[PDB]
Amino acid sequence: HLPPGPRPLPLLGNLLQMDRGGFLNSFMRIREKYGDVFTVHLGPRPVVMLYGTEAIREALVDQAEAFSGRGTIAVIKPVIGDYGMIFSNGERWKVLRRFSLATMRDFGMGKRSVEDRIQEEAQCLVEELQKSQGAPLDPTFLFQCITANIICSIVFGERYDYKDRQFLRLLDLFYRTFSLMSSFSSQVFELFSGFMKYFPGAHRQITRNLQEILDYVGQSVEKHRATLDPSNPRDFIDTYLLRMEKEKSNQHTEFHHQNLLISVLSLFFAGTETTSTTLRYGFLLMLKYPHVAEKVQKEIDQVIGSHRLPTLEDRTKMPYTDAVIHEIQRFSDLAPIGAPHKVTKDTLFRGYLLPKNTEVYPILSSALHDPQYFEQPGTFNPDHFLDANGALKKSEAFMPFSIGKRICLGEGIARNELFLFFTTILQNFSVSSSVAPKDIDLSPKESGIGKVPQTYQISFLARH
Ligand code: HEM
Ligand SMILES: OC[C@H]1O[C@@](CO)(O[C@H]2O[C@H](CO)[C@@H](O)[C@H](O)[C@H]2O)[C@@H](O)[C@@H]1O
Ligand SMILES: Clc1ccc(-c2cnc[nH]2)cc1
Ligand SMILES: Clc1ccc(-c2cnc[nH]2)cc1
Repeated sequence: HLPPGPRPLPLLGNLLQMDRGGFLNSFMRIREKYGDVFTVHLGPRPVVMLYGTEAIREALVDQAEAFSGRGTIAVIKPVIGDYGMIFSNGERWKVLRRFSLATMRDFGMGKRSVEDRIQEEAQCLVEELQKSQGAPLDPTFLFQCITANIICSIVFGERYDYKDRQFLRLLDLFYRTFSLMSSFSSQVFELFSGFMKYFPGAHRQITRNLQEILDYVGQSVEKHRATLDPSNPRDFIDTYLLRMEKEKSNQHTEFHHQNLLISVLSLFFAGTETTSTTLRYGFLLMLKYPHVAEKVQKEIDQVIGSHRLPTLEDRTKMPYTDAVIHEIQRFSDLAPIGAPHKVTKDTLFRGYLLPKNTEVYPILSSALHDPQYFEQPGTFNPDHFLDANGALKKSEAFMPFSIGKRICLGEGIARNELFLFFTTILQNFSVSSSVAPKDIDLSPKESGIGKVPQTYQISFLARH
């Protein structure tokens, strides 16, 4: 009945078939033995893994509803639980995703206003790197600044200065937490939290970090109440507050205080740590393959020039840069073991019966590195997204934002951020570092529920 897999042991589950290389390396080895759809017991819990573009789509697209449930990540479950639009299920999920989409669009998502804020934020970024004057720097903080300011403007109603001390702290917390979430420790914790939770570990520092961020969120929510004008909501929080007051009538409403706190935390995270991390890998990749960079700048020069601000319309006439960004996303592989799903009802899949609430991991990494769709999946090559004519070549295998009903809410804003921030930085600068291109290390610094590049230093030099 469940998909096949290695026989589990009492207590240990399938620990014996696990690998110290982490979940992804482990699952890859079990797949060779049991095929594309198989079962691994994480501690006592059966989890169905789905490998390859075809298996992943057959589930998340062809039985979209059955595979639309949300599973759990043990290490963020203490603080986050199943509140907000991301880790919720059923009517709460349906209500909060719809609410969040509608609301983000009211404050600009997919419209000229957010396009302008990204342009404005890029211009702030260029001015800051000119002040550095060649000098090598670690771009982690700035890449976080520029992406967080876009979501902050939609959620908190403001952007923050690059030297704001409380902004620095929050971004430090986000970076450290995403890495901690991605560490070998969190994976071991996913197996054995019932036992490990009593002891020191990554899981504890993650609860503390998330709680410190949640304090800031609480502060911001209170201050939103004080200045709340019911006929001009400035942002996501106000809009939520207004709906909250209106629905105090219903006792089973989803719009309560906890869903607000966690809704904001969810959006704040992931708007600080996703596009930001992708970008950071992008320029490490630009350091390793400078010929790719030059070919991007040459296309910038032809389509845009060296002075006007890039626009989203410019991307449609820039297939090569677009392909490069696709390839940066395919390679950097932000969410490898995907994100935990589960089936909402008893489900028949490839002759298997998955009982209701069975966890399901769509191994997105196996789609992004699918050999039937990409000639050399382990290598960074823009040609994976170019056809013979040099036009942008789409791929069903390209699912860095996943697919189906749970598909990333921020896909649009993330694609637009990546294009505008990437294309604007290379318009004004070229990049270099002490480290020889052949010595550039592309192995992840942490690989787990997220993928994080190695730390590096980089120089932004004006190009005459
Ligand atoms: C490169 C940037 C991003 C990537 C690669 C990305 C990727 C993903 C992935 C893989 C998921 C899980 C989908 C699944 O469960 O199957 C997800 C979910 C989600 N993302 Fe993103 N995301 C990115 C940026 C953002 C941004 C900027 C936002 C909002 C500002 C955002 C909001 C969300 C939300 C709300 C969900 C949960 C969707 C749901 O459960 O309905 N993400 N994202
Ligand atoms: O990047 C391709 C990948 O993204 C998705 C969902 O984000 O694109 C959706 O919109 C596409 C644009 O045409 C459609 O082709 C695609 O069918 C649609 O689902 C995935 O679907 C697609 O694999
Ligand atoms: Cl706690 C948390 C919240 C959101 C994400 C996310 C959404 N889309 C991409 N990453 C990751 C982790
Ligand atoms: Cl529900 C969920 C969980 C994790 C992520 C993620 C992994 N890596 C980055 N973001 C996204 C969505």
